[PDB]
Amino acid sequence: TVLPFEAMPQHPGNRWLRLLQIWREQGYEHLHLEMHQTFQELGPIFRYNLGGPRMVCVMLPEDVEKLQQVDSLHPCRMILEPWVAYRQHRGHKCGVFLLNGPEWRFNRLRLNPDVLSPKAVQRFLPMVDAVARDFSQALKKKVLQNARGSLTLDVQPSIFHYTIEASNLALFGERLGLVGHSPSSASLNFLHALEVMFKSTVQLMFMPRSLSRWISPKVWKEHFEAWDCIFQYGDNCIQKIYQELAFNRPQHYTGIVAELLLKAELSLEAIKANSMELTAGSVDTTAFPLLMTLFELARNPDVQQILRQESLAAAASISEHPQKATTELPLLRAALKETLRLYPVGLFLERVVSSDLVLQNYHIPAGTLVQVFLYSLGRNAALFPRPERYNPQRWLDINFHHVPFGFGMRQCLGRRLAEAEMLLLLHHVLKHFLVETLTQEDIKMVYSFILRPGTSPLLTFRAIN
Amino acid sequence: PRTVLPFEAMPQHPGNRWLRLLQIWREQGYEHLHLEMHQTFQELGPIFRYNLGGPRMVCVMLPEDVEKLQQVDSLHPCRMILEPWVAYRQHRGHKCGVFLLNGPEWRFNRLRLNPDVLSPKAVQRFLPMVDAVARDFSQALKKKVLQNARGSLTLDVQPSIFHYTIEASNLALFGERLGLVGHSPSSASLNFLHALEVMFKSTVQLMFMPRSLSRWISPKVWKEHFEAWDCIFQYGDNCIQKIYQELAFNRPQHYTGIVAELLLKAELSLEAIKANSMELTAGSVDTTAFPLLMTLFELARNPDVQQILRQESLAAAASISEHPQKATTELPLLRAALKETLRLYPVGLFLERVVSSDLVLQNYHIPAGTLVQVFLYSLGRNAALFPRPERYNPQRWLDIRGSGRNFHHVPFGFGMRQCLGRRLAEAEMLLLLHHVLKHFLVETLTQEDIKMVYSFILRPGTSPLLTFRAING
Amino acid sequence: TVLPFEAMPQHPGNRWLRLLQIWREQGYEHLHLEMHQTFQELGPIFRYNLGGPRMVCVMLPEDVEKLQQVDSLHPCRMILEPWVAYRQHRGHKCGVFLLNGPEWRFNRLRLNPDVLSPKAVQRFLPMVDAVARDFSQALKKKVLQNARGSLTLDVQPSIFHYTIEASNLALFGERLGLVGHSPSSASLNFLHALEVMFKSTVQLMFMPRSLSRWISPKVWKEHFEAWDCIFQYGDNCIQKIYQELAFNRPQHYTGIVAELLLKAELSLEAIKANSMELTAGSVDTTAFPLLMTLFELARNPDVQQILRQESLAAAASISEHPQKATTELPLLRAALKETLRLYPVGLFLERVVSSDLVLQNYHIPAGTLVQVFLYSLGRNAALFPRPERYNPQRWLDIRNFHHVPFGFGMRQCLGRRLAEAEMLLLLHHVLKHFLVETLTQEDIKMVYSFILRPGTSPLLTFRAIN
Ligand code: HEC
Ligand code: HEC
Ligand code: HEC
Ligand SMILES: C[C@@H](NS(C)(=O)=O)c1cncc(N2C(=O)c3ccc(Cl)cc3C2(C)C)c1
Ligand SMILES: C[C@@H](NS(C)(=O)=O)c1cncc(N2C(=O)c3ccc(Cl)cc3C2(C)C)c1
Ligand SMILES: C[C@@H](NS(C)(=O)=O)c1cncc(N2C(=O)c3ccc(Cl)cc3C2(C)C)c1
Repeated sequence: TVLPFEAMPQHPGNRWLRLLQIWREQGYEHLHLEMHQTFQELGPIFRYNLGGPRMVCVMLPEDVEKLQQVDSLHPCRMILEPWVAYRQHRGHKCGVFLLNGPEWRFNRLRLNPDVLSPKAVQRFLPMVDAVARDFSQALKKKVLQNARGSLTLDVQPSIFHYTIEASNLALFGERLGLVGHSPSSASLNFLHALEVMFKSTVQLMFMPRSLSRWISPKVWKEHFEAWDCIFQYGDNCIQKIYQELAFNRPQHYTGIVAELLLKAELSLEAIKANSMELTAGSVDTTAFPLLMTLFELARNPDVQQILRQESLAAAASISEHPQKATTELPLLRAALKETLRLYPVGLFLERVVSSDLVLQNYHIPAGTLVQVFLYSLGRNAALFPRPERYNPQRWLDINFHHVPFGFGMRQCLGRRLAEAEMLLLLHHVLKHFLVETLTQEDIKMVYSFILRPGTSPLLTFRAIN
Repeated sequence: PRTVLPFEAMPQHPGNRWLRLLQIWREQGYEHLHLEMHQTFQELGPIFRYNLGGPRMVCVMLPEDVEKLQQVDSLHPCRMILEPWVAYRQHRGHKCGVFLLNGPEWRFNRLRLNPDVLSPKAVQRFLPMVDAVARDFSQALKKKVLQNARGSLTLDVQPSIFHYTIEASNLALFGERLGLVGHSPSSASLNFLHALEVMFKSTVQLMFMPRSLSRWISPKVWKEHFEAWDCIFQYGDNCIQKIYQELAFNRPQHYTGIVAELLLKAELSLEAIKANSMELTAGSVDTTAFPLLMTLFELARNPDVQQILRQESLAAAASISEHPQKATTELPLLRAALKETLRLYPVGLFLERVVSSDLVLQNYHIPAGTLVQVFLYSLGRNAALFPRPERYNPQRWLDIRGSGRNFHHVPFGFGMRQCLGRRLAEAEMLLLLHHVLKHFLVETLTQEDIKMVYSFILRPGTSPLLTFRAING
Repeated sequence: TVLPFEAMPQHPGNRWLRLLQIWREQGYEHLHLEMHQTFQELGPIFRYNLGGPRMVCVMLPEDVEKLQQVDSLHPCRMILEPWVAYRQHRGHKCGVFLLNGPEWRFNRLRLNPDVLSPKAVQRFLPMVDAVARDFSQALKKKVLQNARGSLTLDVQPSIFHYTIEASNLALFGERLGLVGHSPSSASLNFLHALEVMFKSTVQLMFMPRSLSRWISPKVWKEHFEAWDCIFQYGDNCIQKIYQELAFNRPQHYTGIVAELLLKAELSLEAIKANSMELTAGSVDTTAFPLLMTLFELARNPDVQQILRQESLAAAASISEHPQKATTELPLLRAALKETLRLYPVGLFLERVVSSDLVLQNYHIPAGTLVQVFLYSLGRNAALFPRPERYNPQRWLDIRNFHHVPFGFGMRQCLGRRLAEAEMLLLLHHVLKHFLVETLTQEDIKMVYSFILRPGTSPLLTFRAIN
């Protein structure tokens, strides 16, 4: 017999002590570890006391399957009040992430063919590969200047300028000149603006506008000033492509955003909104799991040689046809699944369930907030034997086990672009370099809206030839 | 004939010197000056007198009045003493350049400068150098353009155009490649450009009131002005110290710039060469730079005109490639397009002359010693002088040869005191545009008129987003 | 008959007025000229009143000779209290410069074979030559873009980025990409940190910690903040090479520091300490005599053509084998001896005498601090006929302790042969392609900021020869 909602284990804490500790610490850096500990202590399902609303936390793929069933025509997410507040203030339309209901479905169906569809990936994958090549060849040049034919560095800046370049070329069809050169003032300010926006989000996110208004008004300024820079960067991108297309409609493929603009299925204000989400949403999301793959490969050399052997065999066919990298690199794809399992940028999946459902034999009423904690999900030994072990082979021996890009209609729009940028950088890196590190210690993870590593390790890149 | 009316019979400007300075104190500038004077001409006629509470000041806007002004232009045409600029030079112990000199000292400097800066023989010598930089500008742009999928680059051209005018001028004056065209701007270049911007801003603030007033009303502006000049002179002295040392050890056979010829001739003192060299180094940046941009804008706005100029530049492309000095003669339309850009958008704004002997302008008696200002903005926008004045049409300057319109094109002034860098500016402007027209299509969605700002120079308020589409690719 | 210590003429000034003038001026820029004037007024030997300790000042090679014989198995220098204070505070070991006694000798003997030995010079010389070439070819490129086929500039920044690049490649075997490109934020901050550290040394150097701690505490902060930047730069260099070697021990030569790490004769903390002294101690030291040689050559065109003729004849053999530059450039080597004679970056040699000695017929007791002022020594009209005249040929006649800019004995400069290599090769490659010229014929004023550096940098023209 199905147990009532109230029968479920309750989180020991409270929404006020959480609020005050956030005001204090100016963040919630250990949210992932807090929830992971709660799951260890209470079970794979528990309810958070919001003093009225219903909030459930899950960590099982069987529970994600049940959630997808309830999804409905319009899967609902929680309204991200601080973000929506900026758009309302400056008079901008919302992108597909911040949209809900029919307006969301209208935007999404017009976006999927150009951003996510396999036909679209066939078109922008050769562009991504071009930037991926330029990354390794720039590195190789620097590596060969040193006597020991290797360069030791913090790869993070390079990886970020790669994700900026690769995304810009995929969206707008413009080479920014970031890969292989000194970072732009515009790029650094953009990267900093995102970092601040994400930090301030957490600060304003866990309390109503009515409270945060007077408790933290300085944070609201910080947040909006940060968005002002993100939008300044984004609008510059759109103003360029909109003028270029206005005078000449090209024959060939010149990016995702060009497609959207040419089709004119969405309004300019809708294209502007979604273009913003894609320009800013492609930077930190792709670059952090890439840094974590490079680290884990430098940590697990045995895995690195297996992936290198694969990348060297398939090297020739990928050189002739880049779009073959998706199919001819099954282990490298599996390594990325493993990086996202242990290090999810998207700590939790979120749905304000549209109808009643039953999770772990507990009644979950309609309107209930359901959060799928990916950190805990990926770290349960029952479903991932030896979960601490970085093993891509586990994804080849074996269904909702791999949900880092979400699920259903609402699943990550930039999923296939991110995978493409990640696969191709790594394929080109494995082909020429050996990634090595003395930092064998686990990198601590920090919650700043995105689950980012706290520290960047020193990585050696030894030239194979 | 009809009775010549006295000076006092002339319409008087409604405002006053005191309120004007109070406004400039408040606003920290006179950005609307051109529009203020243009409105005054609409309301009072083509001649009016400004009350300076003692001195005689007349304002004109007709070419017929410019003709009468040159008649009075003596052996030594003299202008108003630019007190703030002069003040810096006497404080730091520098000689004055032509622009700041008057009388015999001016004529002595001017006659020794004209053969190497302005003469056609000098233009034949520095033109191939300018063309070399003009080529490098387009080829650097083409490289950037071809990296993008749509084979076009959309940008604010202003920074590029400024680094072109700095590079082109430096190569023409000192025979040195600064490496600005096609590369990241220098800290020196950016600080120099900023220093000029500040100097021009502070000029407007101090030049509308006596030293007796500005010393207490705005002493902070005097500091701001001199600190700005300190940077301009630091840049300028570096240029001259280099060429002076280079020539001291080896006198070259070939042409290596304007300033090299002045130094080799030694007709002027080192302090006179230093003074004039400064005026030419700083005076060649913002001047050539703003009309060149307004041309790019107007062409992006007038595609019909652009294709006519491109067709011309493509036909003459081969002969200009063989001999760059042919660009002056073989590009008559592109030359007239520049006349049209300066007609609408004069970087000058006005021409001063503190008249040497009595004259009559618009049937009014203009006594000796009267300051006369020719407002070029108003002159160029006059519908009776230029039919459909808002229309950008280079063809209006072509079959006017022996039609009396000799005084309609006066953006570089007139007479002996006419702009010294006239022919260098025209060369930098023609050649950049010829090389740009040959490879790119200039396009813009910004069809709305750019507002002009008065900050000593008449500069655009905003810089538009311009697309440069590769014609070939 | 030998004269007592007290019989020696005494410096007119005092410990306290010195201290206060350094407090007021925030430096002792004129020290060299002060001591040089004192020698002119008092003789070639005088004593400084420290109000207890014995301090003697000398300027004759005969006195250096006598100092060498008193040099024990462990020659002593004065403990540089501010520097030692940083290492003690942050828990770092001391390098061979800051060490004394047996600990010094232990470090020294394990350093000499890889840093100073001729066998080591044969290994790092081709690396230095590679950077020296890149310097001239980068210059040539810029020179040829100008109409008069010459570039006029302040060479100082370029020369500094050369010493940084050349030293880094020699020590760690890493190309920093400084030569021929825009200076790094890291390099500029490093150069600035050194400048500050040296300035703040002079300020804290002439008074005890007991006093400097309250009379100038702000200076102690700026000194340590400066060292923090120097150590941040240095530690990155080490952390890179230590990780690189941990995964693969190379077959070929990949720098000085690599050979020390591979030998493991010294502890990692000892290698770190000495590696820091070599990384920071090779920037300013090589740069200033290099910049001064360029200056003296532009004002001595006659000398320049002699050195150029030599460098052009030997050009081919040096191209085939760079290590031949040491032997096949005797005049260029002699020009460097002349640059250091008039422009000693050292300024004064120092020894805390281990046993009694007699200098200039005066009794010098054990424990007495003896300072050899190289500026005055090199400007002595009686041993250097027409001392103000720049003449490399005076080092070739030979009739001997006249050339002591790298010190003397076991304690003689560890980076002597690396500095000479960087200096010779830059100049050889510059002489081969350019003519150095200047209108600045007037002597550059020298400044004392721990190192003897030129106060002003002159404008130097580099005319392409063909
Ligand atoms: C890092 C490379 C390095 C370079 C380059 C360098 N030095 Fe040194 N130098 C040292 C070190 C280390 C010592 C300390 C040796 C000791 O006390 O055992 C030293 C010590 C000295 C001493 C003290 C010697 C004594 O007998 O007391 C003098 C003098 C000296 N250097 C002069 C120079 C001069 C002059 C130059 C360049 C023209 C130079 N050094 C360049 C590393 C360097
Ligand atoms: C191209 C930009 C872009 C990139 C790159 C990107 N995302 Fe997304 N992502 C989005 C957008 C837009 C949405 C919102 C999808 C929606 O609301 O329909 C989204 C949503 C998501 C969601 C939530 C969807 C759901 O079912 O709730 C997850 C999880 C996610 N992304 C994970 C990732 C991960 C993991 C990466 C990188 C490894 C990543 N994203 C890279 C654009 C991007
Ligand atoms: C090479 C430097 C230089 C450049 C470039 C330059 N000028 Fe000049 N200009 C001068 C100098 C010098 C004078 C002063 C000549 C004199 O009055 O003796 C001057 C004077 C003038 C005068 C005053 C003439 C009079 O009769 O009162 C005008 C108008 C003028 N310039 C317009 C321009 C315009 C328009 C441009 C380009 C768009 C320009 N100048 C570019 C150097 C320059
Ligand atoms: C890490 C994960 N978080 S989560 C769990 O909430 O989906 C995530 C996944 N995909 C995309 C993102 N985006 C960003 O980075 C970003 C920046 C600026 C804007 Cl305007 C929009 C975005 C989005 C939300 C699209 C974020
Ligand atoms: C403003 C415009 N018209 S006007 C009629 O007012 O001179 C103009 C036209 N031609 C040349 C210039 N110069 C400058 O820009 C400049 C900068 C610094 C100095 Cl030291 C000297 C100058 C000059 C006056 C040469 C200015
Ligand atoms: C100029 C001369 N002065 S002297 C004669 O008093 O030693 C000298 C000669 N050789 C080397 C140096 N060094 C430096 O420059 C330096 C910088 C930073 C550090 Cl951590 C260590 C050093 C040393 C002392 C090695 C200084």
